Amino acid sequence: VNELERINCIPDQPPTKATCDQRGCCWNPQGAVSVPWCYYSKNHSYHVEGNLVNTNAGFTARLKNLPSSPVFGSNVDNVLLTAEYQTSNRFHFKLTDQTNNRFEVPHEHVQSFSGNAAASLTYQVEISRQPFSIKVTRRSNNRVLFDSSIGPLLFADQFLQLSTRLPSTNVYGLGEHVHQQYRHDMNWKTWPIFNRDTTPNGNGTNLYGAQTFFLCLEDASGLSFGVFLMNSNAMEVVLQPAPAITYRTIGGILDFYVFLGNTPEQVVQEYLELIGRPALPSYWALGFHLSRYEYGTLDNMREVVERNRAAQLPYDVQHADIDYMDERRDFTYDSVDFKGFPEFVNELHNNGQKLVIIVDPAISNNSSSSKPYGPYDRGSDMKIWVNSSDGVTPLIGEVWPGQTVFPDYTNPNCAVWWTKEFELFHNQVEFDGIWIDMNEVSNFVDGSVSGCSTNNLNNPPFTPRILDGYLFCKTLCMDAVQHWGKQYDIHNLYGYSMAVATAEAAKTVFPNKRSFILTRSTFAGSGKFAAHWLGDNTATWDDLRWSIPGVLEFNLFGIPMVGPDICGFALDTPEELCRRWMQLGAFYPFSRNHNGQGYKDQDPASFGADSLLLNSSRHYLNIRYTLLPYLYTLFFRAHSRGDTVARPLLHEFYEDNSTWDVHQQFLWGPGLLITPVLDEGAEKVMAYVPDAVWYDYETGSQVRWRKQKVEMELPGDKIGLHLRGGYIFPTQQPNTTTLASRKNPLGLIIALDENKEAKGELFWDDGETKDTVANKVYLLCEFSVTQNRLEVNISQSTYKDPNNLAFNEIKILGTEEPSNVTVKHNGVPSTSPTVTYDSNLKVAIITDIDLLLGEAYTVEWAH
Ligand SMILES: *[C@@H]1O[C@H](CO)[C@@H](O[C@@H]2O[C@H](CO)[C@@H](O)[C@H](O)[C@H]2NC(C)=O)[C@H](O)[C@H]1NC(C)=O
Ligand SMILES: *[C@@H]1O[C@H](CO)[C@@H](O[C@@H]2O[C@H](CO)[C@@H](O)[C@H](O)[C@H]2NC(C)=O)[C@H](O)[C@H]1NC(C)=O
Ligand SMILES: *[C@@H]1O[C@H](CO)[C@@H](O)[C@H](O)[C@H]1NC(C)=O
Ligand SMILES: *[C@@H]1O[C@H](CO)[C@@H](O)[C@H](O)[C@H]1NC(C)=O
Ligand SMILES: OCCN1C[C@H](O)[C@@H](O)[C@H](O)[C@H]1CO
Repeated sequence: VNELERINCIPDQPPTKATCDQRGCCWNPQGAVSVPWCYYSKNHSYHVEGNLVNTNAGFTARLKNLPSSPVFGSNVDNVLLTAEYQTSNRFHFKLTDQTNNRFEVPHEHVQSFSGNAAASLTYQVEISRQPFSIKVTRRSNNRVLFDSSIGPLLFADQFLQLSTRLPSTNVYGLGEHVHQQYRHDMNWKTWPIFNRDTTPNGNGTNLYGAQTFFLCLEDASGLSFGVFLMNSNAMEVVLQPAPAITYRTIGGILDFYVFLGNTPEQVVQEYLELIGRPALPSYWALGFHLSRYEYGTLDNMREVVERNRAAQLPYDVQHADIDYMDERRDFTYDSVDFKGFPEFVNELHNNGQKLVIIVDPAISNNSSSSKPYGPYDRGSDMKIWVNSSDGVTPLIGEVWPGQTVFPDYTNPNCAVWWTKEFELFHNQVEFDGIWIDMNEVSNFVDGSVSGCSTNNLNNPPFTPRILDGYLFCKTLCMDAVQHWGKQYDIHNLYGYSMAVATAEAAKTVFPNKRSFILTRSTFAGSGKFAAHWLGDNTATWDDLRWSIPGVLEFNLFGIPMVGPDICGFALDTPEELCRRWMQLGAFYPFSRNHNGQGYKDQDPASFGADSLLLNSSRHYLNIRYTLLPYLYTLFFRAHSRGDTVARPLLHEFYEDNSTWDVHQQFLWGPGLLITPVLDEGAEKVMAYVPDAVWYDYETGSQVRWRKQKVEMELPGDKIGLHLRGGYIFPTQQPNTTTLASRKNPLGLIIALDENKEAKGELFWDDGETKDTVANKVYLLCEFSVTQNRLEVNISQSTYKDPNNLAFNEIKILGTEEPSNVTVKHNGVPSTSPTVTYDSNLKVAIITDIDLLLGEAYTVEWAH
């Protein structure tokens, strides 16, 4: 046996022969570090009984267990395999108990499959019977993608395991963790998944959300595939250098989806087609967000707001953390320390800004006739709390306000209760969006105020290697009861159900609007309802570096609006770290500076009205705002098609194996390469320049570099930003709010490829109405240059912006001098525009031009 293919048979304790012999496994302690001493024997597990049965969707098989004896509880001796050829590029199979129904994730988006197996499959499926294995191979080249034969199927009531071989070590995904790198190098590694309030640090623990999806790039041709496990029980994913991946969960069923694509982007698209594509954000939520834990008082918050406005910082959103509340209680504000809160929200709104308020799931149970607490009284009347195991007494835990009950957002009535709470509170404070925190769900006591009973749910046969080693640690009892089921099965779905309910509440509080929801805890599909932030990081250079894989991974997961706390939540931030972080932060899809309680100010203007940090921050935030039309269009593509927004180099440059492990750089979509300085003291970064034409964003000049590692010179006020030849970038002259910026003239940056061609697009709608896409109320146009001609072509034209918008500048990069430029509108000339040419940089700027948005034009020149 090859040692890299040994599947660990003692995942639960240090390995010993006595245990090994007792489990019927193989013993060989001679291997290298982490190679399993005790591993499963070749014939251990299930076999197919009888024949496979063709069905309309695919096939079923009956699986039978070769009689072993209990290790992690009751074995399931008769297992049903059901396989559905759902689409040409999506395969679904589940392993269930033949004789008993079991817990299955009640996903809000994924539906059951009905009717017939798809035509023109890109994959073929093979079943072996003695012993059972399942294999999925790519038809075009016979590449084995999924292959469970490396290990057994284990299917006990509270221990389910399946492994698959992998065709490469280019493996990306799984969460929520701090992986540190982007590519899983497949050395021996276990990643637990169980939603938990814990620090995203170098310890590799389970964090706030649960994401089983991974993507595998098979080879340099781009051919890629994805695997998703639809399971919400505590689990761990085990990676080894075979290469192989094992899923090990403590409940539910093994419900697997396999996705094939021609490129990594197609895998992501196929995955999001199944679980749900991300919500199109409000355009304002694409601006800069400022926040902190404990301004303490409204005067303090107002002071920070005011110094940043005085600095002319682009700055759309102010968040209000739990300090705004009356003693940290939802749906109240502090009438002393936040006296005049409603007038402040008026001032924000008058200045074109928005207010997002934090809300916690926990509701104080402290209500008397003397002092009534409305949210608690109303929720108690509606009977919408999580109950203890008796099924009828609301479970009591403890969070910020003291003893608390927790809403059962899996109950449709709880969304009606929650909605009414927000409508009532909105009458007092006119917030614009909602930040849902602590929704793992996070509890200051273990399980409940009376702890947790000793039983198979709170104290299961096997516990994955989760932080602290017990399931109910800093959360609800596992035998707590909700409408969807027991906490043991649905713990990982709490924040997901909270996002669903909060979206539902927004249909009433902000009629017809997207608003903005930011969530901490997620499950697969949470991006349909919410943005995400990476949690309570620290102001260290390690945290800055670790943020890039975190953002990339959440883009795989369909949560493209994701970012960390810029400058670092915990700790006072050093000026140099915060300056570098603000430079990079300008380019996170979610861009928020947030700071923990008690630490020194880290809002940009706190560093000084004429500090290098403030000047640089404003500079790069203005570039971010200039490029918002391009970013917004990327979000349109994420929402409508399922493309990523922050994109790894490898998704565009997979033919080049030097991109496969790049994680210190990333792209906005296909065209914009972002290269931060990420090292303390550094004024350079070692960077990779992919195989394309690149132009410096600011000067427009073509770099000499191509398909090579470079030492990019980046002084204290610089981040690397390059535009890819072949792409046209729509821009809008910036201002300090998107309310104002959206009224400004537009521009095009044409970055020419080797053949002097480029293409691009622009999506434009009202920026706020929900379902402008489903209802087809938008503008979509396409730009294409070849090679003495720009064509502006209109493809969807059901929104005309009443602000009279037009392109009034075209920048062309990598071009010989354009002469005698003409503008035709629907073939009719024409107005003669101004052209400025830099012969040294090879940049032309066309100005004194007025291409109305939503109209077709041709712009021609000669050389
Ligand atoms: C938690 O316990 C409460 C009672 O404290 C249950 O409330 C029931 O609510 C339904 C639906 O509104 C009513 O028709 C019942 O009459 C209520 N029962 C009682 C005994 O008051 C609630 O169902 C429980 N929730 C869960 C998840 O089990
Ligand atoms: C940026 O937006 C501001 C609004 O905050 C504008 O400052 C306003 O616009 C017009 C000038 O055309 C004035 O009548 C307003 O009084 C201006 N200021 C204020 C304080 O309201 C500004 O024009 C915008 N500028 C850009 C670059 O688009
Ligand atoms: C792991 O956690 C401990 C606290 O449990 C902390 O002190 C330590 O710094 C963490 N390690 C890393 C590598 O971040
Ligand atoms: C409940 O709130 C009241 C009103 O402020 C307070 O006096 C009392 O101590 C609280 N009870 C608990 C259980 O802390
Ligand atoms: O347990 C503390 C609760 N919250 C944790 C969040 O992750 C953080 O962003 C927020 O500032 C803080 C106060 O609301």
